[PDB]
Amino acid sequence: MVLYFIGLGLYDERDITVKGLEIAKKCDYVFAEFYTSLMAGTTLGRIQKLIGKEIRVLSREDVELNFENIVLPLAKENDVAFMTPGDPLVATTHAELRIRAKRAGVESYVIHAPSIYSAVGITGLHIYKFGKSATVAYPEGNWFPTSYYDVIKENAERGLHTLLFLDIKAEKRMYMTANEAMELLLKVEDMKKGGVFTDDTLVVVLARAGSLNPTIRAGYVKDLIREDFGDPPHILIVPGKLHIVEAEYLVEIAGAPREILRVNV
Amino acid sequence: MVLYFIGLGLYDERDITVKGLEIAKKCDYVFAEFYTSLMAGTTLGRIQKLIGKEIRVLSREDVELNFENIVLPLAKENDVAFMTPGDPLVATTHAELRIRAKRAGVESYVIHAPSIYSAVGITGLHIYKFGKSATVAYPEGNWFPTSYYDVIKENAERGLHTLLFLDIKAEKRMYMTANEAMELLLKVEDMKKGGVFTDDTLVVVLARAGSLNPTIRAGYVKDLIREDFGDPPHILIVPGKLHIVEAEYLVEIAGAPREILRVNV
Ligand SMILES: Nc1ncnc2c1ncn2[C@@H]1O[C@H](CSCC[C@H](N)C(=O)O)[C@@H](O)[C@H]1O
Ligand code: NA
Repeated sequence: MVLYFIGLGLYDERDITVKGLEIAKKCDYVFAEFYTSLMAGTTLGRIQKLIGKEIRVLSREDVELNFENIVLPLAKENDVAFMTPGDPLVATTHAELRIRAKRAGVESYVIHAPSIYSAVGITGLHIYKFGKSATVAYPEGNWFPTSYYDVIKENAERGLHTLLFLDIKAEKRMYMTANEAMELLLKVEDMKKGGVFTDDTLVVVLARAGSLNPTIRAGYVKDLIREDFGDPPHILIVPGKLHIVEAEYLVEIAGAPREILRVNV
Repeated sequence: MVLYFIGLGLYDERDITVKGLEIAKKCDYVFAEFYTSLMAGTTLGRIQKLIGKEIRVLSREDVELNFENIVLPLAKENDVAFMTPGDPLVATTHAELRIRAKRAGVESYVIHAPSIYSAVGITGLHIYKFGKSATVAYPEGNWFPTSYYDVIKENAERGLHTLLFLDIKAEKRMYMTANEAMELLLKVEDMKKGGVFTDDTLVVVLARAGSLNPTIRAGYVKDLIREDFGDPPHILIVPGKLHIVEAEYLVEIAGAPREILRVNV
């Protein structure tokens, strides 16, 4: 008689929580979307096999325009689950769907799963030091998004780290790489000339968090701009002022140049 | 030869991921710490039964001072797990433990799990809007720390939300309640007179995130300062200016007063 929002986790089907799996196994109907993020280590089948149910995958349009016509009607007389990559309410507009559920007289519950937002901890950067986050969006036609550049500036001015979600166009099989993000940022810097993002800027790249062997790299843009970080998904991070131990981790674990060990306090 | 950092999740024993559970079950030795946080919805016994291994509990000193003498030696010739509440490497000093592992010639891998950092998305507040985070600490003796107040000030001023962790004495099993945090903040405001935290400030309280029935409440301090939010753990958030969609969620899901739709947007 309820609707469950269940996160699938970072990388593969095993990133779901035990709680999420046991509840998903007993739901009458299971829906999911795979446009808000990319789970590079699994397939729909592997997820269906684990949960033991057929899964109706919905498009962005099905959800944003027809969630109350496709999913909610069933939750009024059945236990329904809506599954998503990572945590269902992180960097998505899915929270608003709980409002739609309420208006349709449907109770909803949320089962969390590991999210890229907290996975940044594996970069060695203190998570409490992250400031406002942003998304590097693909330019479209004459429209060239740039607000994410200002976020970095605002955070850097405060000595805070900046988490940059990268764009995704699932229907086009498009997943922005950290390289493409760095190129776009260099272009905005050329236009705004704020000294925010240059070839000498230290950045951190995290690719395929959740996998056992994610790619964790730190260094200057000039050096990483063309480095191969492996398959998507990727996130780009622009650190603010570093603590001694953050620099030590970036060097020992992320292969950063030993020169960043020397911090200018 | 391998050390696994495994997150336990948010609330109870089912908050660990399928990946984390299967890996823990294959480890020869399993260690855990509950000094950074406690799994309020479960017990050591229930966790132990689920994993089917005896769990070696470690104190803050065991970890910070002797991780390399207690955990790493065993990791040399066995598969060892180090489990922590939430997502591994979120606690500020844990990332450095991977450096110790490296120095000991021990391979380490991270198995993620839900963290309050991402779980707060259930409050309906957009994750990208959170700024620097902080912890509300109890004053004691001649020491009256107030940095967390400045963090709120710096975030709000930029239209950002502030995630506030509340003081905890794991050993004594003493939790600071949201009610106590609000009282402390009002006291700090009376001192700095910054107009940052008053009876008219809008706050959000999240209790028992991870549970199927968490407490999510939003409203003005004057109305919530004496409200019962249930058993801990409690998390306090001071939102910046709200996106109308954030406000609508708080009203419809968190029982916030209609007033926020015009006053805090
Ligand atoms: N495993 C992963 N590794 C690296 N980046 C990831 C990732 N999962 C998600 N992202 C990043 O986040 C973007 C999707 S944003 C949606 C995030 C999701 N709800 C969560 O909780 O993680 C991707 O385009 C990518 O930039
Ligand atoms: Na944050």
